[PDB]
Amino acid sequence: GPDASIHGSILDEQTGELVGSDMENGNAIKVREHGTDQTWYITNTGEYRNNMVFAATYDVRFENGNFYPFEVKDFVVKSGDNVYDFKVIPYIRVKSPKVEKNGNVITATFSLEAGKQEVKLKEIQLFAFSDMWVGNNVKLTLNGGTDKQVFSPSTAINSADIYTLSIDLGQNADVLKYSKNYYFRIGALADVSGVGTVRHNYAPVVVIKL
Ligand SMILES: [Cl-]
Ligand SMILES: [Cl-]
Repeated sequence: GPDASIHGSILDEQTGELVGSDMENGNAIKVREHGTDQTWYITNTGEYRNNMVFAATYDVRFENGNFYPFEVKDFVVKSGDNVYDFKVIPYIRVKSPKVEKNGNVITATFSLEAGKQEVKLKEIQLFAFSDMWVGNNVKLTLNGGTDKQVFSPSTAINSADIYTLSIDLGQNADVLKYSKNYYFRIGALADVSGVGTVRHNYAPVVVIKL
């Protein structure tokens, strides 16, 4: 049986902050044992944990995520516990994120920073859910259209620009119920080439009691 365990974090190479995604249909650790390819899944915060791994040498691969792809060759998993943080370049960084309730409206304000100059902006969205696993993969269907904006053609990222997204609670009382706790998460979807399928970048989850 398995003789090892491994845990660690997906970290921004520049800021050292956790890089969040969606556990399902988001970032993933693809590994190949030396000598059939398995996947190690990552919680939404960017922290990962696996208590069922075999002590061996691997090739690690990152693809179709929300950060620039790369490989880690000759990755040794020792017998027992192992710790390893991966340093990445997200396509987009959400800056100064703020999510607050004013009256009967949830308002998100933020700025964006490109991971590389070539990165453009395709979408922005204020995701909402009844639990902390909120994201593009775990979300409520909302009315009004102000919770999401699509840029076609994809637009330039300028750090000085202030973006605003809104959710009207009265127009969404069916899924955002009065007196209950909800988790809101700012997401930004980049437009990038050679990197396969681009996934959303996120700001940390904000819990609000309605
Ligand atoms: Cl650059
Ligand atoms: Cl609740």
